[PDB]
Order: sequence, then structure tokens, then C-alpha cells
Amino acid sequence: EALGLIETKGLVACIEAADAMCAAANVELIGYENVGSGLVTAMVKGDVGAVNAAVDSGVEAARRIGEVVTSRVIARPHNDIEKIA
Amino acid sequence: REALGLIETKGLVACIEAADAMCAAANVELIGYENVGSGLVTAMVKGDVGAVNAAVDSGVEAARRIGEVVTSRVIARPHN
Amino acid sequence: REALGLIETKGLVACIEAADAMCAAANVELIGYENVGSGLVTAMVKGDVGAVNAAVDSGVEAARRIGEVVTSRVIARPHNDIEKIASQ
Amino acid sequence: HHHHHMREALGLIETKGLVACIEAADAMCAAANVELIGYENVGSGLVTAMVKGDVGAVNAAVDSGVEAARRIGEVVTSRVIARPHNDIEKI
Amino acid sequence: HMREALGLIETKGLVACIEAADAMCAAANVELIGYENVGSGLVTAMVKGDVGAVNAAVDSGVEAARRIGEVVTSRVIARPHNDIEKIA
Amino acid sequence: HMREALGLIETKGLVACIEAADAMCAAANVELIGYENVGSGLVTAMVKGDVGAVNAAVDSGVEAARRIGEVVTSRVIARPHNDIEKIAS
Repeated sequence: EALGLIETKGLVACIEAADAMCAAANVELIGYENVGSGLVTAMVKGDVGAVNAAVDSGVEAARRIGEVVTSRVIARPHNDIEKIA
Repeated sequence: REALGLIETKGLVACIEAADAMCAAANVELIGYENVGSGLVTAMVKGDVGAVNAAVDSGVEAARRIGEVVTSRVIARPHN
Repeated sequence: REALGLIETKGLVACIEAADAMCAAANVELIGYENVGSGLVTAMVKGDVGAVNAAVDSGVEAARRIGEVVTSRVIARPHNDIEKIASQ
Repeated sequence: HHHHHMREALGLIETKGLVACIEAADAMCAAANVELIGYENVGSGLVTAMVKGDVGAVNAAVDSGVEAARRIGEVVTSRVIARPHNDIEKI
Repeated sequence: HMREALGLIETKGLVACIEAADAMCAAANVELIGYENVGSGLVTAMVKGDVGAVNAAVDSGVEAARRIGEVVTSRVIARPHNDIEKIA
Repeated sequence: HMREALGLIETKGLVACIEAADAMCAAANVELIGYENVGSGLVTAMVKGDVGAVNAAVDSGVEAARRIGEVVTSRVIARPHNDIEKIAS
């Protein structure tokens, strides 16, 4: 199960990124994470082919609304790398 | 789920103004606010896509007079 | 229904001064404070529109001597729950 | 909608960073018979020390607290409110 | 003091930190303790294991995170003192 | 007044604060109270002990943290007043 991540400057661009990821491919929204400085990350789960398509589409949609700081697809993520606590 | 209206501002007072103007302009329901730090605050609204579009346009106009609107968006069919 | 008074400052001390001056200037009730990060603090008051306008004008005047007032606003007819800064 | 005055003065010191605020609070407590209410943080590194007590003691505490914090950090603002209204300290 | 080494990578942004933690885990036998966020976008990934494995994991994690975002600082503490990793 | 000195090192970033706390513990017989984070990357490491041990620990901790990151401020309070270290509540 690949992990898809999109980090934006501001929440509204992140909500748009998460919505566009869910509409583009069969991915599951894990949730959002905020680390301060306006940085918010949307995290998705699914097959590597679906995650790559979802992230590519999510970045394109978020760039029209706000600023995308970074994006990433981790094909084989290690245990608990998505659990930030 | 019905349409989702979002207005993000730099400062809380501009966000409260945006939420008040969104409610006064159309038949929308205020879901609440979301704050992500660094002064960023988002007002969220629910309703028919036509009402949400009118509410966000009027909320952005009112918040721009008071403070800085960072971004705004209407998502017609949110996946939630 | 009653009016909502808001004063946002950069720094807490200027906001506490604004809230104290609002309470001394008019028969308004201090709802509380809200902080959104980046030093942005908002003092919120409720009361009759005339009292709220006088309280905010005085709160802004007093806070400007101590620190920086970013923005101020009086909403005469605020909609329900617009002062509750939470997800719900 | 009727705020009353509280029986004791309130002193405030806002510094850029926590260590300068802890120094300010310690110097306020050592300079006069004041009670530390606590600390409040509003972001951007702005930390506030709040004390209560007689106006004379509060003034002496805030003046001394500002002097001590300025040696190890930056004091952004300070203020003494002699007859503070009830709930202005509840943040 | 303690037997297992501590590996730390601090980045500006969460995605670069997740990449650093993933690369650390893939490069050597290091267990991911977790993440720590102190505001201003600063996120830290923490690992533990043998000093040789931790040095290889941090070097690889920094290299991978630099391609994605900004690495603010990195460190391997060979003999960390007790409770140094517990942020209260 | 507390029966022991308070040592404080505030850094910009957690990693330089962890380094400062580790160097403080290695330099003298001090006890790490814990960390306090106030946002904007500001992290403070707090230590307890005799004033001589605390002064040595803070000087060493500042030197080690300056190699890794940015030290915003440092302080040793020889006779700290009650509850000045309690940031929460």
C-alpha cells in the first residue's frame, strides 16, 4: 500500500488537494497533519498506480488555489511512518 | 453531501467577518472554523452549490475590507 | 440578539489592555479571548450596538498606546455561533 | 454585561521567548509581595508573565522584571493595570 | 550513558521528515521512535539502534530529505543520556 | 526559593535542544526536568541541581547546541522562586 502526501501553505489548498486526490483515483484519505507555519499535509492510502495518479492530480488542483510546498509518493512505506505523535 | 464553502484569512477578525457575510448572503449553514496556526483561520459553510457560490463571493468581498484573504474555494461535490 | 465587538492585536498585553478599556467604557460582557498563532490575539465582547461601538473605539485607543492593533470590528447583527471558534 | 473592578492590581510582561519570561517572572516575585498567576503563550515566541497584588508591589515587580529580562532577552511590552476588570486575565 | 544511539533529522515541513524517516528505516536496522513537532514547520524524526546503523540511517535520511525539502539540522548521539528523547 | 538552581537553554529547533540537554547532563551532576515548547520552533531544556553544577552544565550545553543549531537564550537562576518552572496550569 503506497502512501501519498501533499503539503500546502494553508488549509484550503490542502482540502482542495485531498478532494482532488479522492476524485482522481481509488485512494483512501488517512487524514490531515499540521506542523505550524501554515504547513498542512493531506495523506492518502492505496495501490501505487492509484496513489501516483491521485497525487499528480491533487498537486495540479491545489496549485490553482494556493501554494504547494512539497509532494511525495512512497511506494513501499515502512511501519508507522504515517503516525505522527 | 452538499457543497462546501471555504474562506481562509490571515487573522481571526477577518474570518469572523467572512463567516457572518457568508451567512447573510445566502441560505448556508456555518459548519465552524479551523485554525492551523501562523494566523491562518478558515470559515466553513454547507448548502446548495448556488447558495454556497453566492455566500463565498460575498464573504470574500467583506473580509477583504477588514483584513487579508489568503484563499477561497467552493467544492461542489466534496468526498468528505 | 446583541452586537459583537472584536479587537485583534499583535501581542497579548495590548489585547488585555483593549479588553480592560472596553469593560470600563461600556456595559458590554467580555466573552473571552481567541488566539490564532503569530501573536494574533482577539478580545471579544457582547452587548447593545451603541455600547459595543463605544467599547471597541475605546479599546482600540487604549491598545494603540501599548502595542499594535491589527484590526477591529463591530458586527451589529451577528449570526448564531460566529463567535464560537471551533470545528463543531 | 456589568464588569466590576478586582481588589488587586495586575502586572504583565511580554517577552520574545520563554527563558526571558521565566527570568521576568522570577525577578517580579523576588522584588515585591506579588503572586504569579501563570504564563500565557500567543505564538510568534511571545510569552507573557502575569502577577497580582497591591499596585505599589505590582509596579515595583514589573519595573524589576522588565530590567532583568532585558539583560537576557527581548521585552516586547509591559503594563500594570491598577483596577483590572473581572475576567481580563482569563485567556 | 545509554547503550543504543539516537538518530535525529529535523526538517522544514512534514513531508520531508516522513521521507527522512522512511529512508532511515530502509538504510539500516534502526527502530523509528516517532516524530516531534515544535512549531514553525519544524518536524523531527527520531530513530534508535547501534551507532553504526544509526550513522548510516541518518546519512541516508538526510540525503533523501534534501531532494524533497529543507533539512534544518541532523545529529547522531552515540551515547545519549536517559530521557533526552522524551519531550514533555 | 527552591532548594536547587534552575538551568535553562532555549533553542530554535528541537534537535539543538536535545543536544543541549544531552551536553548539560554529561557535563555535571544535574537532573533533566524536561522540555517546554512555546511554538515558532522555540524549545527550552530545563535542568535542576547545585548552582555550581548548573552553571557548568548550561555553559557546556550552550557550547554544544551552538555547533548544531541556534541558541536563542540561556540562564541559570541560582535561587528560583516557587512555581516559576511550571509553564502549564
